[PDB]
Amino acid sequence: GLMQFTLPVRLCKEIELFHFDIGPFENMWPGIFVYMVHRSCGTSCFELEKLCRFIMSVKKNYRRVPYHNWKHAVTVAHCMYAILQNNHTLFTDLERKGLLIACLCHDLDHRGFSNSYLQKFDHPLAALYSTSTMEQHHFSQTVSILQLEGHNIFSTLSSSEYEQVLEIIRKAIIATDLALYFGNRKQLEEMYQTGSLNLNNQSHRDRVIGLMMTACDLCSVTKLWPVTKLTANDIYAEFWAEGDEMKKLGIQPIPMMDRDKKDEVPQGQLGFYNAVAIPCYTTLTQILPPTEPLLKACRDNLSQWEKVIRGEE
Ligand SMILES: O=c1ccn(-c2ccncc2)nc1-c1ccnn1-c1cccc(Br)c1
Ligand SMILES: [Mg+2]
Ligand SMILES: [Zn+2]
Repeated sequence: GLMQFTLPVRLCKEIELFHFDIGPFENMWPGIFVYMVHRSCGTSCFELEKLCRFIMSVKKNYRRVPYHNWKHAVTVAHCMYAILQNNHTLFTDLERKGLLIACLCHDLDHRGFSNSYLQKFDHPLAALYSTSTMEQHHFSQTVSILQLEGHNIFSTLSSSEYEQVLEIIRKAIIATDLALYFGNRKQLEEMYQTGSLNLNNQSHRDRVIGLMMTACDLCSVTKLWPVTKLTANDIYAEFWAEGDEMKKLGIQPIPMMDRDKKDEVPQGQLGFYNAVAIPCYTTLTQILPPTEPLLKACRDNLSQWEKVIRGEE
C-alpha cells in the first residue's frame, strides 16, 4: 500500500498534460499506467500484484502491428487519465476504475484490419459479431483475461458493482467503433444545444463516456506536430496493408487504403480532421470545458496539414 510509483521529473510533470507522448522505452509503459491508476483512482483501487499480472497479460494479447499495438493502448489510457484528472468531481469511483482499464483493453488482439475487411474476407469473427465486429472481440478478450487465475483486479467489488464496471467497460469499448461515433456526437450536440443534457441520466452519461472514448482513441491528432506526423506513418502503414489485402480479394480499396495514392494523404487528413476529429473535440469541450487543450492541439495539427498541402512543408 505504501509503495508509490514515481516517474523522473520531466515525465512526472508532462504526464499531466494532454499532449504527453509515452516515449520509446516499452519497459516504462506498465509503470506509467500504474502511476496513472494510482493518481486517477487511488493506491487502494487495485491489488498491485493482480494489476501488474493483468497489465502484462493485456500487453501479451496486443500484436506486433504498426499502429494498433501496446503503445496505442497505453497512449489512449493516458488521454483518458488527463480527461479524468481535469474533471476530478464529475466521475464516479466505478467509472475511474473501469475507464482506464477499458482504454488499455479497447483494441486487444487487433490484427490491423477494419470491420469492413473482416466482412469482405468472410472472417469467422464477422459471423460471430455482425456489427462492431472487432470491438465485440476486444471486449470478449478483456473478459477472458479478467477470468485468468490471479487476474481479477475487480475481485473486491460486490456482484452488482462488478456487473456495473464490466457494463461501463463493454459500452466504452463498443463506443470505439467509429461507425457509432457520428450518431453519438449528433445526439450529444442536440442535447447540449437544447439544454436537455443531464449527467444524472445514465443513458446521457453513457453517451458522454462514448465521446470521451472516441476522443482518447483519436488522441494521436492532439499531440505536438512531430508526434502526430510520425504516428500518421504507422496509421497509413496499416491502411495500405489492408488495401493490399482488398486487392488480393479482387476489390479496389478506397483511396485512403491504396499505397499507389499516397499523394492524396494530406487532403484525406484534412477530411478526417474536419469530418471526425474537430467535431469530436468541439462537442467534448462543450460538455467538459477543461478538455479544451485537445481541441486547440487538434486545430494546430489541422493547420500543419494545410501547410503540407500548400507545399510549405
Ligand atoms: O488519420 C486517420 C485517417 C483516417 N482514419 C479513419 C477513417 C475512416 N475510418 C476509420 C479511421 N482515422 C485516422 C486516425 C487518426 C487517429 N486515429 N485514427 C484511426 C485510425 C484507424 C482506426 C481508428 Br478507430 C482511428
Ligand atoms: Mg478499435
Ligand atoms: Zn484504438
